Amino acid sequence: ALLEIIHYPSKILRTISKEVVSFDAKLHQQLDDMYETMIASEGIGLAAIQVGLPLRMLIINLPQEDGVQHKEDCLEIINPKFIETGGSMMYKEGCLSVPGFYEEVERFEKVKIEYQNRFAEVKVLEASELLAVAIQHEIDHLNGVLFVDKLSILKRKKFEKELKEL
Ligand SMILES: CC(=O)Oc1ccc(/C=C/C(=O)NCCc2ccccc2)cc1OC(C)=O
Ligand SMILES: [Co+2]
Repeated sequence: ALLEIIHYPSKILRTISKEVVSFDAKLHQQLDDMYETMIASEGIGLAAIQVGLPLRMLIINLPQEDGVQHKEDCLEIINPKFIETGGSMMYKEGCLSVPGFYEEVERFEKVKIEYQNRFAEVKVLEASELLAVAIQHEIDHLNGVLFVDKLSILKRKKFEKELKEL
């Protein structure tokens, strides 16, 4: 089922999500609803709090060569934790909870994370570029952080201008 997407400046997006402890049918349905919700709004990443669920889980489904998304490559990361991070790069980001606004944010160009899939299986994943950016962006949501929070002095002003624009 489709779930309501929470938009900035809702205080709900500042929540610190909690670890998932029961990987059951209920959790799986929330993940399915999240995927259905992300696609319907044409996003490539979505954190649980963006739909009102203060849980430490998020999904990422980057499009392939053809430019289309295949539910097969969808990553479901629960209880993530950074093992290592390195480098630095700028990436223009967007967010379903801040529709209509896109701005460059500084991110690590490489990260290694540890997490669990929907079946509680432990995984270790190394990522770079786009995938590494999505991971950092989504994980920020779990800690109540939005990418507009990480904007430089100037860009923050541009955000306010464009915000007043809508
Ligand atoms: C008007 C407009 O274009 O609004 C949108 C803005 C962003 C998005 C999607 C953003 C998104 O998936 N971000 C994932 C996290 C990420 C950040 C940077 C690089 C990789 C991954 C969708 C929109 O469409 C609707 C219908 O709300
Ligand atoms: Co986001």
